[PDB]
Amino acid sequence: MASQTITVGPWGGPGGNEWDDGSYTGIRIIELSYKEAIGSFSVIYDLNGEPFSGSKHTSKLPYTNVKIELQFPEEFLVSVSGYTAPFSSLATRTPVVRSLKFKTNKGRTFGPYGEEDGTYFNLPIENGLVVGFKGRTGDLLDAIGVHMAL
Amino acid sequence: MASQTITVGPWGGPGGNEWDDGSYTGIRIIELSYKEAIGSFSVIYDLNGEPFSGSKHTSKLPYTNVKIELQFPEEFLVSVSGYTAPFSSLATRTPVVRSLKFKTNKGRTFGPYGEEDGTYFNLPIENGLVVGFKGRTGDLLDAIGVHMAL
Amino acid sequence: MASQTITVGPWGGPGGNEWDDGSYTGIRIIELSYKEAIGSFSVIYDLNGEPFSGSKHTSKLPYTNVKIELQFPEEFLVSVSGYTAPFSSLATRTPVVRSLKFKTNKGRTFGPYGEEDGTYFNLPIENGLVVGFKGRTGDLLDAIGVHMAL
Amino acid sequence: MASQTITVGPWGGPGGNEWDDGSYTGIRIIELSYKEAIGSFSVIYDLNGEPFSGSKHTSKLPYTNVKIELQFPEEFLVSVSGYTAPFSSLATRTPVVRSLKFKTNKGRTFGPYGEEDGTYFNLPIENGLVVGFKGRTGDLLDAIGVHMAL
Ligand SMILES: OC[C@H]1O[C@H](O)[C@@H](O)[C@@H](O)[C@@H]1O
Ligand SMILES: OC[C@H]1O[C@H](O)[C@@H](O)[C@@H](O)[C@@H]1O
Ligand SMILES: OC[C@H]1O[C@H](O)[C@@H](O)[C@@H](O)[C@@H]1O
Ligand SMILES: OC[C@H]1O[C@H](O)[C@@H](O)[C@@H](O)[C@@H]1O
Repeated sequence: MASQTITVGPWGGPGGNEWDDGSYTGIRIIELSYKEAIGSFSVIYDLNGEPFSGSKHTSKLPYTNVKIELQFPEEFLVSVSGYTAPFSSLATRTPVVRSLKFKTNKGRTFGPYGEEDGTYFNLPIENGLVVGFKGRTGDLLDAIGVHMAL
Repeated sequence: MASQTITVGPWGGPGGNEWDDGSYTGIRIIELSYKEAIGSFSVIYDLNGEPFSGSKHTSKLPYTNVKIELQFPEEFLVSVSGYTAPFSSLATRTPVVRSLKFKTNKGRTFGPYGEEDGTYFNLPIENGLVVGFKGRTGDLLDAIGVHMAL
Repeated sequence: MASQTITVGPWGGPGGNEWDDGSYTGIRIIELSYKEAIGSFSVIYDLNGEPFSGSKHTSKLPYTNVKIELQFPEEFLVSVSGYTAPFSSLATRTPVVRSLKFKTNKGRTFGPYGEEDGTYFNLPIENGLVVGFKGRTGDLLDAIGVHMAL
Repeated sequence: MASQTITVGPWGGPGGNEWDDGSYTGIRIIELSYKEAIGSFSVIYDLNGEPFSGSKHTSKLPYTNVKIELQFPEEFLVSVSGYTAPFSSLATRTPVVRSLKFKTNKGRTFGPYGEEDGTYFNLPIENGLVVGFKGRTGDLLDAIGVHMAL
């Protein structure tokens, strides 16, 4: 196939429908919505020094919207963490992403957003960069994973 | 300025002495000891098709020794997981690696070894290989981290 | 700072103005113009399975246009080669790219385009993929280099 | 399969017997022998901060031996270049490695060794590191290629 990157995760459940943004050169902006779990999730990547908009992974729920704006390129993620559990408001009870938190190399923290409820996942990055996301979304964020590169 | 890989981790605490095995072409044998926590941890890497013995990180503790023999190259790790916590019996209450578990692409599970107490960590690898480990060792395994390559 | 790739070259001289398309998932189309030397050079990359248009590095000179359409992703480049040297009136001081030739994994050759004069350059790729180009262009393609991944 | 690197080449002919040292962390020492072509060729690699000897690819011919010692890790190769052509004093008139030259980031040039006859090859490295060699040896060095990593 084409060029490719190291992929970790997914954390979360087998619900909703798969999506993969693919890889890019870094991250500029993450946009998510949240209440008791994570709803929407959408990313403005850097591609070779300019913004590139990933597909929107919108949840239909009326959740609070946040926009995490990184000082790209000198600021970048060193950690992604959160929790996974079901959220009872569904017909199926499969685990979903209840919370996300992000930390950066400058010591900014974004989140937690959502409810720190369930099982903990934590991706600390000692060397390397986050360069794309993938997940599964239905009414909300069922699962999340990350692509990495040097 | 020597060649680098993606490194994730570490998971555990600031105790003991740093070690870094660096990177190789894959994993052949993992060797560890356990009881209440992980003591010893050593690895036989693959280096360009032949075994390469990593440095030993051995604990003096009279622990149970286990040898994890992967059917290299067809079988490789797809998950590293475990638990970190203080171990009350150290002259310090700093967190160490209480448990480890390993899963492979053939569906085998090795562990849990040690005791599942404290904060869970989990690295599921969807695409990528483990090519090295780094860590910290005092009397026990204080921290572990993993290098990944395509 | 941002994601990086293996970069080889440049081949050619220090004239014209520098450009770098950066890196992508692979190559779909190369468009160039030629006569005595290479003029125009532009690329349609694959970005995560969709085409992405590289910046245009156009020559005004009335040269022959060629479009090289690979059957991506099954078909890819396995060799970039060419010749560099000064050219007559337009590039008297410094070498420019006089010719380019490309080989693919399916045994297609595209070119030589231009004239085979001066100093030979040859990049046979045994493993890895071309994921981007860089260069310098004035009236002509003064230089070219390649980013590679995998 | 297991971990891989980008590999460019080969330069030279199809004669002799193939060898492939694989990949490591970097380069400490190149040893070669030369007269009107390249004879012997062997490398002491860096592996995670200690030397690792590659297999000797020695020529029995009465040539001049040369040890290229880099100031590892701060000094590394940025260029491998040379010439290939058949060599009169041989039975098969396939091309062999006639000359090699090596440049470093420190500004040091080692070579040219042998004789600059036949077809030029030239790998300038703008980003990335040489982390192994592969080749072919009979009574002389028939071909050479390079593995590269970030
Ligand atoms: O997004 C959570 C939930 O949303 C909908 O109910 C469906 O798409 C489920 O599969 C999914 O698990
Ligand atoms: O390894 C567990 C423990 O061993 C010793 O007590 C010391 O090296 C500590 O720093 C360390 O935490
Ligand atoms: O591109 C060929 C030639 O075109 C112009 O003359 C300038 O932009 C030069 O610097 C360059 O070398
Ligand atoms: O290496 C030079 C030359 O030496 C030997 O004669 C053989 O292995 C040839 O195939 C090879 O071309």
